[PDB]
Amino acid sequence: SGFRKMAFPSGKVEGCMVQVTCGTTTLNGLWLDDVVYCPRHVICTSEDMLNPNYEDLLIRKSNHNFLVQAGNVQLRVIGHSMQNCVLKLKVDTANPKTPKYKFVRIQPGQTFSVLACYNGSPSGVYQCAMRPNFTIKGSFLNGSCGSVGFNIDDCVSFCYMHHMELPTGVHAGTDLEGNFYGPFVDRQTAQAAGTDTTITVNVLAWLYAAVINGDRWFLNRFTTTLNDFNLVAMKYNYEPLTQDHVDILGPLSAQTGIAVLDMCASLKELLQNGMNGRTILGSALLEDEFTPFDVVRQC
Amino acid sequence: FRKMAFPSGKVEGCMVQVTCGTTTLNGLWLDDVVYCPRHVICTSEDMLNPNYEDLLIRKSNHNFLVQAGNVQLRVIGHSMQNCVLKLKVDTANPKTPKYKFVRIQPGQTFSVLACYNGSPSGVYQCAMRPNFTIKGSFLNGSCGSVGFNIDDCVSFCYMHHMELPTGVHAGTDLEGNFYGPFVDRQTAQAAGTDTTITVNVLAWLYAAVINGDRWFLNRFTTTLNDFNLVAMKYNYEPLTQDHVDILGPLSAQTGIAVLDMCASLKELLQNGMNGRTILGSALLEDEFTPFDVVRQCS
Repeated sequence: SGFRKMAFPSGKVEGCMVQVTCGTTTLNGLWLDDVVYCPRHVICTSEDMLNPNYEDLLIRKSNHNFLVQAGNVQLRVIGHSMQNCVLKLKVDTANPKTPKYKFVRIQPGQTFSVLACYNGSPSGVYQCAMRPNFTIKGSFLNGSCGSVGFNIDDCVSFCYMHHMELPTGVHAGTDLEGNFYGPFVDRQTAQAAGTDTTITVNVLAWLYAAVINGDRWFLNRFTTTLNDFNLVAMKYNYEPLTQDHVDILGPLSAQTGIAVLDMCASLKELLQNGMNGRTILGSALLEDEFTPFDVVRQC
Repeated sequence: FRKMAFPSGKVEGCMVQVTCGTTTLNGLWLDDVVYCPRHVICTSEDMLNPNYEDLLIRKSNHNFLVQAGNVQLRVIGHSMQNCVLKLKVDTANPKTPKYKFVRIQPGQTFSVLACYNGSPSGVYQCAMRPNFTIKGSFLNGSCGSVGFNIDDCVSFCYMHHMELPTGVHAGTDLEGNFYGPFVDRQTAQAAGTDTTITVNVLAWLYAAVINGDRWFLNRFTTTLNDFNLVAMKYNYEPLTQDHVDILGPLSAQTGIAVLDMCASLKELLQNGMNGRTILGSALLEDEFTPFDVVRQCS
């Protein structure tokens, strides 16, 4: 009984966080080799944020307008450029703590750890999933912008950088090439996240993990078609299932005896009846932030 | 509002692998000592009725196999402090942080760095349950995994020893004293009835008010004695006058007295949540201490 939600160990990311200051604005940066990456809105005042002209603002800056601090060691900015929505500050010293790393763009439903930082100091770490509406439910107070998301495989894969907090409380950001996830923009305009839906393929991998661990109370004798299940799932604000999800679940339906569409019939019955005070793997709710990959490679 | 763990970088550098004969588990490498569960000197057939003090006489320095990644460490002496083995090695750990051994109390929170054969694999935040167990994720190979808080100073407070059949885990402080009535033997051991940490639930409801989620608030107040009557009916740790004092800063920031907030909680247990959520949860969280709420919010 128990499958807790673990984050990756953060040490390899900790020695890459720095502080970047421009004018009166200070946020977090990421120091890899001889480049500091950070959100480009660092060059904005609060006046500029309603309608920022980022090209106009950056042509007016010099290298000495950017103060970068790795603890007490000041770094000298030696050049700068803009890639999409991320600023890249070239510095005179390479980070001796640079891990083996990669940049990846993720899709909704994938999970990663976040190292939440304030003024270049790490303060905490948590595991989350990219929601289907391309937002993340996290705990980011003011000054966490530029905090990064990663997976570790010795090879650190950076997939996310925090830019913006949305009025509904959720957070929005880019990949490390500076491209926003979702329809969002780095302006203070009214930006509406879509409906957040449950990640169906993730609930199903978790229920497969349940039968392997020993829980079976939720199984039924029924099976369903993909089209019929998706018609019911819509009504509960669940993401529709595709044929690609079915094949990703296949080794789990091999370790167990339960066909995917059979599992889908049981999920349909949980949605309609509830839990009745019971639990599945110690949880009183249907969990959707465990991906098939994580489950397959931990059973 | 998420359950955040402390950054693990300063502890990662202290984890090593200890092998004695056929058993491999995790150790903690501080200055020139390796700390690990003393049951690493036992075979699977020695766990019935181990005589640790006679089994340790058998062994010599060369029976212990200590590994810090690729580097290999040499045991030059060994010793027992209660339930923890202390192996003296030949080289100091140059990554030793500023640290301290503390024993904590039930209801308090800390982070755990889960490890397998000396390699860190994950980190999570948990609370010591009132029955002295932790609900965690350790599989075989994670004995000697350590729990900590960060204040520049790392306070180490826990070391995993055993997994109980109900999926809960049990351990010692770094001085080898068990949390709870367990022994380091392979035998039937049961964890007591777990209770809900009421002061942590209160801290979390204060957090929900800070986030503007204020619907469970009512006009009523109760008394300490009346609340505990309802508390232990529903299996809630009794509330003490010191508990009221700890919640003081959250009572000033919000403007809602502890006994006032207690009347909310008392109504949430009897009447349920009326099919509504607090902080997106239909479930009352008890693994955020008061001081976590101050840390994460103000």
